[PDB]
Amino acid sequence: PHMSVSESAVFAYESSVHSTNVLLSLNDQRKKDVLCDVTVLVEGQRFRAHRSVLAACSSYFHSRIVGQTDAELTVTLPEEVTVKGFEPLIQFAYTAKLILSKDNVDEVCRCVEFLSVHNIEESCFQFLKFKFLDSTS
Amino acid sequence: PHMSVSESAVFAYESSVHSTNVLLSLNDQRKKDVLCDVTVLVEGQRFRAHRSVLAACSSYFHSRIVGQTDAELTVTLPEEVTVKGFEPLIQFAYTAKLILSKDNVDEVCRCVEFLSVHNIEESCFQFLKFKFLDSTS
Repeated sequence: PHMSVSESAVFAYESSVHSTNVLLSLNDQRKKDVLCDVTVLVEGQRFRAHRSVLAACSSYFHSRIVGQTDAELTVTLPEEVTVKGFEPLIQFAYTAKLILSKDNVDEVCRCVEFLSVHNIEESCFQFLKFKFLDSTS
Repeated sequence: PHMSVSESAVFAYESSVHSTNVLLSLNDQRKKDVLCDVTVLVEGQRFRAHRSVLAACSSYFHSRIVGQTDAELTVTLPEEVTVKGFEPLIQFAYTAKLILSKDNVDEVCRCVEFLSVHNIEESCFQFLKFKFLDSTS
């Protein structure tokens, strides 16, 4: 026949992969420009995104976004923000992974500070402790 | 002085908590009705959400949402969907945790199937193998 359990019992199911799947679906939506709702303009280049996600990940975006009413909102970032710095940064927001090398560490980390991208302040602090010189005592 | 690293080296940072934080920020946005963009109507009750998230988590929502143009989109679910079933279900989508007991298991799991809420089909299959009777041989 079947199995049974105490009448008052409560079942629970916690997925360890769900939140990551959701984030990756949003990243896929972002790369395809489907179901997005905001455009971020950096040096003439357009980055599509979800204002909800951007507000959640950056205090700067949060204040620029919250009371906005435009279905087709555009947020223009000043010169302090560059395509070279912002690119890997929005990629982090949507993938949880932040990549850096000699040529972008400074700009990527200046943007992190300038936009206050939460889960990354520390990392940048650590990466900025190095100089890409090539150990040759 | 400082530390250095090979000129060609590449730094990477993977956050294990970021995707969960993002999901919880979206859930907070959903409970407060701030930065949401879609309303789901179930038996006269309104559930605010992010169409991006709903499309990502449910095939049914995905087809009802994608080509929509309404900034203020409303998706009405038929009688098969009930507040008792849907409630813990949208909560799962936004928290990764699905709770169930004797009184909602059937409706919550009928909705999961009806809406095709990805990361939950199996769980429901397992929970439906039980009867809440109270083991008293």
